This record gives sequence, C-alpha cells and structure tokens, in this order.
Amino acid sequence: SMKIDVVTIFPEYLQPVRQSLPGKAIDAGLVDVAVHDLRRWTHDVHKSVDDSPYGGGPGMVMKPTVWGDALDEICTSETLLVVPTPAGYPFTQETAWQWSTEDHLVIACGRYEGIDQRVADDAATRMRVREVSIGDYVLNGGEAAALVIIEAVLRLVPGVLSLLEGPSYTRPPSWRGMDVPPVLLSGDHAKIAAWRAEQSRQRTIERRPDLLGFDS
Amino acid sequence: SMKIDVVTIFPEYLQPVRQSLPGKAIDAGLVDVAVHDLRRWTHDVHKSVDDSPYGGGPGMVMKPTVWGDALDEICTSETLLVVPTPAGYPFTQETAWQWSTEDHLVIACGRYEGIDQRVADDAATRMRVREVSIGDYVLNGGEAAALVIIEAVLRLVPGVLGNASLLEGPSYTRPPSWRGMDVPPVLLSGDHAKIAAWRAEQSRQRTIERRPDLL
Ligand SMILES: O=c1[nH]c(=O)c2ccccc2o1
Ligand SMILES: O=c1[nH]c(=O)c2ccccc2o1
Repeated sequence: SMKIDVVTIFPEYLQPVRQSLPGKAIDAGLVDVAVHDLRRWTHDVHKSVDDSPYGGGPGMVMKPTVWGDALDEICTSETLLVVPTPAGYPFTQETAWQWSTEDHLVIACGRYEGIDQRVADDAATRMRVREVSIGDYVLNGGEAAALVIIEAVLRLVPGVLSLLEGPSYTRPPSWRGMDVPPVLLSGDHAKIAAWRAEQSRQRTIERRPDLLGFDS
Repeated sequence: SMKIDVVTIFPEYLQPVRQSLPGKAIDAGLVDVAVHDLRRWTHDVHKSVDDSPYGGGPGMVMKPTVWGDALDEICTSETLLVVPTPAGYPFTQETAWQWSTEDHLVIACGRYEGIDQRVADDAATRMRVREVSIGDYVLNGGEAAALVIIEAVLRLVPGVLGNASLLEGPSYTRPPSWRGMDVPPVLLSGDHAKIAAWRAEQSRQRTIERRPDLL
C-alpha cells in the first residue's frame, strides 16, 4: 500500500497516470496517487511561483517560500522526496526496485530553470531527498519525468507482481514473405533458449555495448 | 514545421501533451500532433492487438498484421518511425536535436514484451526506423516514453513549446535568507568573472558526485 503525491504547476499534465498500469494499480487500491497544484500555497494575487536568479543567468528560478509551505503540509519524516532534474543522480532499474518498497513518495516537479537549491537542502534536514535524472536529454519540466518514475516503480510493487531482450514474434509464421525464425517453431526448449540468449548478445553488443563493458 | 503521429492502445495518455501546444505554434502551422487508437486497425470483433509469443514464455507480443496496416496508412517514405523499447539504442539530447528538423515523426507505442520484430524490419525497407530507449529502466508500455520524446524534441523546434560536459550547479532566488540558509554571497558580489568561476567549480563538484561517468 503506497501513497504518491505529485506537486506541480500543471496538474492537468499528470492525468495520464489514470491510464494503463498506473490506473489499474489505483483501481485495485494498491496505490493512491494525489496531484497538487503548487499555486495553492501562494499568497499574492498573481500567485507567483518564480523569480529571477541571484548571480544572473537566463530564465527564472522557482521560489523556495512556496515550495517550503507545500512540502511542510505534504511531507512527513518518513517521506521519500523525489526531485526530477537534469542535474540529478541517474534514475535506474535499481532505483525503481528500491522505491517500490516505500510507503510515501512525494514528487516535486520543477519548471523554468529549476527550484531554489535551499528547498531540497531544508527538506533533507527532516526527510530523505533524492534528486534524479531519468536520462541524458532535457525536458521543459519535471512532469513527464514524474510519469516515467511512477510507471517504472508501480509495475514492481508486490501488489502487481544486465542485457537487452532480443526480438519477439507471434502469429502468423509467415508474413509479407518474412518468416519467424524456424527454431522458435521447433518446440525445442534448449535450442530456443540458446538462440534467444545469442540474439540478446548480438543486440546488446550492437545497441548497448556499455552494458557489456565496451566503449559506446 | 513538424507533424507527429502517435499510435497507441491508450490514446487518452497523449491528450494532455496536445493541450500543451501553444495556439500560436499551431496557427502558424509549425506543429501538429495527432494520436491514433491502434484498435482502429484490428481485424476481429474482439479487437485483438496481441498474441502469444512464438517459442514460448510469458507476456504477449503485439500482432504484425495490425501494426502493419496502421503503419501502412500513417507512414510515408519521408517518415521517421520511432519505436520506444527498453531494448532500443539510447535516446539522447543529440538524438532530440537530430529529430527536431524532421518533417514527419510517427511514434509506435507498444507493450514492453514488444511488437513482432517483422513490423520494424518490414518498415525499414521503405522508411527510416529508430528503436530507442529513454533510459535504463523498464516501463510497461511505450506511452510515457513517447511523452518524453515528444517534449525533448519539440522544445528544440523554434517557438513550439513556448520556451526560450558538466551538470548545472545550484540556483537561488529571493529571499537572500530562508530558513537559516543564506544565498552564497559571491552571487551578490557584482564580480561577474568570479561568479562564473564559482559556478564552474560548483558544476565540477556536482558532476563528480552525481555523474562521474561524464568525466
Ligand atoms: O529527470 C528530469 N529530466 C529533465 O530533463 C528535467 C527538466 C526539468 C525539470 C525536471 C526534469 O527531470
Ligand atoms: O524507452 C522505453 N523504455 C521502456 O521501458 C519501454 C517499455 C515498453 C515499451 C516502450 C519502452 O520504451
């Protein structure tokens, strides 16, 4: 039984969480996902969440005051606070497995050029905080990364249930003049196992040589 | 000017990214994102999209006849066919830049067990196909990865999303003191060469700590 809170200035973007696996997990009561509009914790009439950076630079930085009030209300000392950021530690399969046993995840979605560093620093005095990157590309905000993290974690939760997988096939055995590899039709478990292992090897060498300790 | 077609059995997953697009960019014809339900190309009253894997094992594999029909209708010779898969080549910022100049992306969202490999192999005989992974973790399906790819690519197309080595260091804004923590004084110094050097050192330390692979 897991609780996930997501905090964002675009709560509408997190609605895909209601589809597929995450939606099913919600419907089965294995997780509760709540999405919160950060602007709820603002007090000015313009509901400002960002300001220009100290020391200069392009863009805006999200204000610590608003985030601090939001996290005060949402988090407890048991919370794992997840902050997606291109400058984060890598989020990997190992991370997904680790977080799959947490009682409470809170995901802070940043926009503009990021969140004032003191938000994470202050939070870390009261709870565990993890700044993570889902990959080596830049997004406009943390919302898509939140969806990725939720999907990668939820499919591992006990309630629901290296090298690259090789090609897979299904019916019909011949299509547009392309045949399923005969060994897959042969019913020989030993030979199928070996062919699949080999396929996995070739694909990994080709597409992800780093997984086998080779130069990219 | 870019067209993106997404094919998925969960078309609702993609609707917020469509409502993410600035009216100005659509009216200027710079971008169009369309989402298609894969089941429109199913053959049977049960609208079947997957089937048991040849050679045995768990899960299901998506049907080649269904995907073949869908791509036949949607793709052209100019299309870049993107297939998200945990078994893919890595999708990187370099990839995003490359794809940002394309006229037509089609993103085929499958379950993680996969789409029958003959679909990609057939498509590759008449268009460019890219099987890609957005990171070292497994998702249940390609839809979340589609969202990531669309966002990473379109923010590099001039004026579309509304937005204008080493890791970025910490950032700060007002107030100068908050919950006992002061903004580093150097940032308020008006010595802009020194600020640049300080930021460089912050970047170096953070990269060493979090991403030593980058060095
Ligand atoms: O994991 C990530 N990568 C990003 O690219 C990213 C960008 C802005 C805000 C949050 C983010 O999270
Ligand atoms: O990049 C990815 N990673 C996945 O893990 C993934 C899983 C299923 C389908 C598509 C996918 O794309």
